[PDB]
Amino acid sequence: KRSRKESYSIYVYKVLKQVHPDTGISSKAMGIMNSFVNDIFERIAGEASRLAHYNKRSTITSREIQTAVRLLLPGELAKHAVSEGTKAVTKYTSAK
DNA sequence: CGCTGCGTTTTTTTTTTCATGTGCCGGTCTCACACGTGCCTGGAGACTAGTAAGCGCTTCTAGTGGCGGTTAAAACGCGGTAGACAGCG
Ligand SMILES: [K+]
Repeated sequence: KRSRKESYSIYVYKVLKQVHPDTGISSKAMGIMNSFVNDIFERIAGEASRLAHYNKRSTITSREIQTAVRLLLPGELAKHAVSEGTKAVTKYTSAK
């Protein structure tokens, strides 16, 4: 009956196994991938949070995220993150 | 006395060994990844409801030219000096 500390480690595995199905990952290295996601979570949730505050909006939409992601991410990483982002919202709304 | 070159003795530079740490192969042991199982909480469903936000229309600002005039500011160039870069101890 211990606290119950969540993480992202099961999703990192899931994606590790998609991209390098034969490869694995040490505790320390997952620990890093965990920090990484929370870090770029907070970074985006913030810039979005601002964008909204700055334009007197109460709702963080996908539009805010896309701006956050343009702002926070470099040239080529940005173009793709937007795309997989765009792609995922589009796939979700059609799906159901 | 002064020089001059030429065999000597040393110095510089080359060639070959040589002792060193490299990263390279293949067998043992450890504890960490991965699985799994079972329980529990947090996401999903769905429907309710109340309000944010987006679009059009109303106004009027504050942004974009554009027009000459004068002046302060750039341009350019020449002339020399001190500071950058190498070389010696
Ligand atoms: K205006």
